[PDB]
Amino acid sequence: MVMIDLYTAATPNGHKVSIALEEMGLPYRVHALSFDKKEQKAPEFLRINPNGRIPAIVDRDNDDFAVFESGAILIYLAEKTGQLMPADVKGRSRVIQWLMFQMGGVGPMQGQANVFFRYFPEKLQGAIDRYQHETRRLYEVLDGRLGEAEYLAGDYSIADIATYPWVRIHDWSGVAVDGLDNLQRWIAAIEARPAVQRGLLVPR
Amino acid sequence: VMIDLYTAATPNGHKVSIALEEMGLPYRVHALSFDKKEQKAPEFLRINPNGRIPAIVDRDNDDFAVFESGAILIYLAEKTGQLMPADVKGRSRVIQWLMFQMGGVGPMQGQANVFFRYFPEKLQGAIDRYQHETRRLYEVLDGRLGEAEYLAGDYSIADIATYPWVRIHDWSGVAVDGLDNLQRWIAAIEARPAVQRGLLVPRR
Ligand SMILES: N[C@@H](CCC(=O)N[C@@H](CS)C(=O)NCC(=O)O)C(=O)O
Ligand SMILES: N[C@@H](CCC(=O)N[C@@H](CS)C(=O)NCC(=O)O)C(=O)O
Repeated sequence: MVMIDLYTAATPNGHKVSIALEEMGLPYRVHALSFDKKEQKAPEFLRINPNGRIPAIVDRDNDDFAVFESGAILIYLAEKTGQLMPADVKGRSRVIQWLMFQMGGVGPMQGQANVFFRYFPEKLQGAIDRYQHETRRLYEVLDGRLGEAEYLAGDYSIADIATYPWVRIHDWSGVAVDGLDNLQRWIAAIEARPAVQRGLLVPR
Repeated sequence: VMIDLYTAATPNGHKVSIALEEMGLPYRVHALSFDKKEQKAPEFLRINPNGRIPAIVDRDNDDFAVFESGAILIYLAEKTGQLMPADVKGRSRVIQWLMFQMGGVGPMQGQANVFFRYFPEKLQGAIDRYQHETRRLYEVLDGRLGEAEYLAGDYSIADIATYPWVRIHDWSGVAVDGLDNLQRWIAAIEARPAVQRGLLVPRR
């Protein structure tokens, strides 16, 4: 009955969802897409995510309902299981606020830092600085919030799960966390979770 | 009024003023002047630690603050029962297309604006990257809009999030030509009285 099909790859956005699945204890199976062979752009996959990116899930127990966008998947799974997002109005909204901060801010900006720092054909220092500086500013917003609360929305939630896999690779992006003591505490706490350790290994 | 709206005349601010106008919620406008750096003032950072607009304070809910346009939209829809279905699949479709906007259209078209209009040096590579990526996202929107009248089926907060960005495509240097479904959707939304009102907030 219960089964999530997960279409993913070893990237921060993929790890968001595998971490969530491991935390929640939901049965799932992994379809690891090869970017090398453009499998994320194949017609059969566009039927599931028209954007042709990972992650996406198909919920086999819900008439093979497709969900794309890591943040939407996290919300779907949290509502499905009642875990990792409070049911009350304020608690729920706080989670969604920090989740949106990740989806609109941390992920896209740090991703562009990766692009210009590591992947772009030509070296453009102006673009590199823009994104590394913007990522660092966002990290400072997180650090400030984590001075008032143990996790972003209070208790650990899908907002922390969305954000951690990006912060985790800050060195790859060329962004330092020096001086960010609250963020560092949070990094240490999350990386110690067994579900997080298991989720980071998917796909293998 | 029940809602205090902190905003400025940008696509992200227009998402929320459009939403409030569609829903018939009374609100008070606080137009922040970036010229005087009002969005970096400590009193505003208490509401949105990221120091950006839009943000709201819901007077009807113990002065609860909500930041991030996408989170504000979900909050308002849940408060009013408007512009997002109650059922599992219907709700999720809205959230998926909302996340597509928040993580994709907004950030990518915003970077196109930066390199095309605002960056201290002309970097044709960067301009091309974000204009091409924006066009690619528009084509995905166009495809979906062949399957349904609006992004999630019925008109919803997912359309309200996406329209203020598509509306300014020319500023970003990106064409909608050849995208007949997207063009149908642009025309249908621009014809809505509440959209016309929301786009005028705040006044000069
Ligand atoms: N906002 C989306 C972004 C997903 C995304 O950027 N996925 C990347 C890998 S981390 C991808 O599939 N890239 C392959 C491609 O664009 O061809 C989400 O969070 O799910
Ligand atoms: N993802 C955020 C983006 C907010 C955002 O970037 N707002 C801009 C105006 S559209 C802003 O406040 N910029 C002023 C600044 O960056 O200082 C949201 O949708 O609320």
